[PDB]
Amino acid sequence: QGAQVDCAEFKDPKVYCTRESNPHCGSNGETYGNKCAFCKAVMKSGGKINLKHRGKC
Repeated sequence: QGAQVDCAEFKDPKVYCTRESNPHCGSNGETYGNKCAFCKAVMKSGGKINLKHRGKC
């Protein structure tokens, strides 16, 4: 595979949260707005809640 899009990995930070970071379908049933917001949610959930589609699902 050679790695995937991991969340915590860009928490240096130097990446602005909650405005501009591209839309994406998260594996549950929702088109998440920013990557930070998706990441913040990923932390809670359960276990492995990766993205798949860009934009709408």
